Amino acid sequence: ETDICKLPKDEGTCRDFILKWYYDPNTKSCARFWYGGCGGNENKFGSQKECEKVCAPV
Repeated sequence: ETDICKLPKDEGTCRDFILKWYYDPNTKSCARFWYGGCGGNENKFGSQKECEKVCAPV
């Protein structure tokens, strides 16, 4: 709980769909997806390494 790592990939139904990295609890690493600035959640990074620094692979 209060564990962002449990929140799913965010393609935030808006108008700026840019590609970002999200953390996958199944692997515990990150993949590349299409996020949007206004109608989303926060499991969205700029590079796998950022992700690795926010949730990480354990």
